[PDB]
Amino acid sequence: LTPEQIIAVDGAHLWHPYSSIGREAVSPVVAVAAHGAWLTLIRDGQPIEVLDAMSSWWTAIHGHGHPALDQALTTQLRVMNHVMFGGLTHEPAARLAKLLVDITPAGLDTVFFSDSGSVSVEVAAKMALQYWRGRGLPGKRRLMTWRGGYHGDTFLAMSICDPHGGMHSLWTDVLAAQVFAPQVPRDYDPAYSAAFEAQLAQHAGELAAVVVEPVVQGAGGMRFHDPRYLHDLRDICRRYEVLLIFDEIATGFGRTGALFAADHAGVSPDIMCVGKALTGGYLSLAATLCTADVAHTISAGAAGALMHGPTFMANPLACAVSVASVELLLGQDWRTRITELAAGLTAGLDTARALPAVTDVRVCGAIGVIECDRPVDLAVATPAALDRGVWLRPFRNLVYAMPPYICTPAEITQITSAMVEVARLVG
Amino acid sequence: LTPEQIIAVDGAHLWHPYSSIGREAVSPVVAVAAHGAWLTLIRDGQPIEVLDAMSSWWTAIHGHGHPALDQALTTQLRVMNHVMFGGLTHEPAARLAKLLVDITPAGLDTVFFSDSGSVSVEVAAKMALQYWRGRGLPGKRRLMTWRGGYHGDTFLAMSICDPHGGMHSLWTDVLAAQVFAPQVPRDYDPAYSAAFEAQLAQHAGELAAVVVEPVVQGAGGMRFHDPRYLHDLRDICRRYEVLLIFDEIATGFGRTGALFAADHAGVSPDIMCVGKALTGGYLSLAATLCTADVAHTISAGAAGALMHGPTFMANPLACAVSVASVELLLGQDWRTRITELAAGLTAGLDTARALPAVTDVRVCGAIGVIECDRPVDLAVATPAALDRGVWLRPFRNLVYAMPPYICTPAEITQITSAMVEVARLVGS
Ligand SMILES: Cc1ncc(COP(=O)(O)O)c(C/N=N/c2nc3ccccc3s2)c1O
Ligand SMILES: Cc1ncc(COP(=O)(O)O)c(C/N=N/c2nc3ccccc3s2)c1O
Repeated sequence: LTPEQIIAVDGAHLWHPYSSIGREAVSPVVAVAAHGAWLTLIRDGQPIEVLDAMSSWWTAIHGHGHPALDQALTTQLRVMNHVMFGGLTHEPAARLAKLLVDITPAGLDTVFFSDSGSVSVEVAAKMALQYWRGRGLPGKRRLMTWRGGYHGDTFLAMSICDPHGGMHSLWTDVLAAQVFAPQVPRDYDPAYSAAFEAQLAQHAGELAAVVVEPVVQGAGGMRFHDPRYLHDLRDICRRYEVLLIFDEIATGFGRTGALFAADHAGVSPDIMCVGKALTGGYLSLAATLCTADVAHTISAGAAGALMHGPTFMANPLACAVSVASVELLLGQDWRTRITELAAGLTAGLDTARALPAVTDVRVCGAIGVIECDRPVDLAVATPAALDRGVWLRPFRNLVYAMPPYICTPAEITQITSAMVEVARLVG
Repeated sequence: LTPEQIIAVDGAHLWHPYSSIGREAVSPVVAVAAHGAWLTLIRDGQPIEVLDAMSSWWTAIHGHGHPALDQALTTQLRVMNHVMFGGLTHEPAARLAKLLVDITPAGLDTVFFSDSGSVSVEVAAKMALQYWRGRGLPGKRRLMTWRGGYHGDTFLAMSICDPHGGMHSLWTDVLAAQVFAPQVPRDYDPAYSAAFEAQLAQHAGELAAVVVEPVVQGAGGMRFHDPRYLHDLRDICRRYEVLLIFDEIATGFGRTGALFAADHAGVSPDIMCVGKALTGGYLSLAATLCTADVAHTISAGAAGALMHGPTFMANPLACAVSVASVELLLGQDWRTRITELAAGLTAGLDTARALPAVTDVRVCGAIGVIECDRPVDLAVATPAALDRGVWLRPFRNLVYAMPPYICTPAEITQITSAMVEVARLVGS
């Protein structure tokens, strides 16, 4: 297929994410290659190199086509593509489980693999519900969260998306009714935590768990909060016997400047979800971790088992590339790498603060955000970014980047420049 | 890691499907390699080769490590591992979409990719509900199915599982309450369809869709039903204005002796789920296809867009290997291959019919089932199967195989002999 033929087939047959069929304002751009931090895209019938400023939706932390990951994949392919995980186990699953237990917050001792982020969220909810069922308290079946959150697109995940402003707002009438605290503020305010506790207390007997994105709320608005809130959440959940679940599908593997965002507060949740950067952006994989207590209570309950098990659970290929990606990250001074990226993002975005359409500029580890005073038009932003050698995808009123960790200083500069000029055009 | 170290790590840290932690019992067996129709497993420290009689749960239709599929994957790896599908498109996704639209039942014109069977089912439900909202009928929000079914493990997918039940009871009081018709029988009885219609009719104004596995019910009991029932469902759904969803995640890609099980009935659903054998069993990928009417009705509704988009949607690696898997299937006389497999399963499993513990023996395309009168003890069945060089995994009272399409007559003879032996051991 030529780029023209791809565009034709795509228009006729392919549904894109969060899109209509036949009435999308912008057509998709054909991608033809990816290497390191760079994508080869077709523009006006000509190939162009652009920086993957978004790391392919926060996955490609080591960039594309990294020799260590390519080889981990080809080596596993030579041995064993896949086998079912029912009654069988294998080396990639064992190596990965051991890595994930060792590097996640203390006490997360068990790993349930699944195929995607939304599934790992559903598994976390199932763990929480079965846990209380195992304690003979089946009335603890609701979830609590704060506003501004997002946890995926399957029906239980949607139930904890922000109900009046989140992407699943039109569905609230068919979703499980969960408990929502107000939007968590950026600055630490003890009064916020007190109000959260007072609200949780009213519902404790019907709550299985608090589920939140720690430190960084992504799809809900790339908002940052003070890590001390997580300390309060841990304290509150412990004192009211509510399980705490951290969804680290976006925040994991160094992105926020700590290995996991929970680490900014030194907090351990009872249950944790991971995905995205887990595989280095090669293949779909996610995991849900839980404590020995949670696992044993589920296992010693009336069910005797966790009632979940996906087809390609613990796929050897996906596990193998994930092992290599985690080892690649752990084997370098990743913390200094992220500190350097953050400094680059900070310095490069500083000049946006004075732009007339810009209401905030904020950086957290390798995440850079320009918040604008109006929704950003993709028909303007997309060409403008491409004209500057950068793939950027704004959403809502936000121009943002989460670059591969391999980006050089010059590359970060180029990314921040494109973002600044996008914000300038908005205004 | 050595196989002993794998076991140690596994026992401490790994959750297995529908299992416990620390309460096994019976450790899992270490798999160290897979090639063609064979797995290499560690039994008492010894590596042994055994037949993958279940195709690693329906997936490995061309066997493991097929040269054409390995090559397709490595070719794509060198060019582009993965890009975001938000505002970007690529050759593997386009190539695969065109193939799937061409080989599926008439009228399924648009493809939404996801990463697993359960997700594709959630996407199909969302399409159905959003369709009716786009017609100003938001009360059409429930699903209807028949008993014996399985559609995955996410909370919406659980709500249409057989309650009585694949894994209900514990949950029923937290799941969406769907409408269930009685177990669809093996043999065609027009009275069953009339009763299904009457039940549906009273719920029509609150129903978005009927969702069923066509011809073969997998995890819910490895049961088969006359394809004519699907013709009736198509008709009932048409007349009462309820969408029809076929979940072909297990039945797809030739398994039942037709390219898709719907083809046995010569009927097209409004929405269709595919997965598993899609990728030749290399990687997780699934797809939900719908008609032009479904897609446009969603897209013209005030809601507008379908708010769904998995991170790895339309992953180039997974799409690349799938293209190669589908082309490899289509470029051979697959129909004769399945007919021969059905023949070998029938001939091999014949012995079982006369066994004391055996209540049914049944074959449909490349699927063979021995049903027993009591649960099959794994402690007995496993060594018996392994002694015979075959990996089998009975569940409930069922001994079954869904072998790779590449299996030779000798291999089918080996597989069925292991099954007959397991059944023989049940009733003694
Ligand atoms: C915290 C959290 N939990 C669960 C999920 C769901 O993962 P999947 O969409 O099933 O792969 C996600 C997926 N989020 N993906 C995102 N993509 C973008 C893109 C632009 C801006 C924000 C986001 S969040 C998540 O962030
Ligand atoms: C019809 C149907 N729909 C959805 C799913 C869910 O797929 P995922 O497990 O989420 O990838 C499935 C998954 N089925 N897995 C099965 N494994 C076995 C194993 C032995 C016998 C039957 C089955 S069905 C399915 O069969």
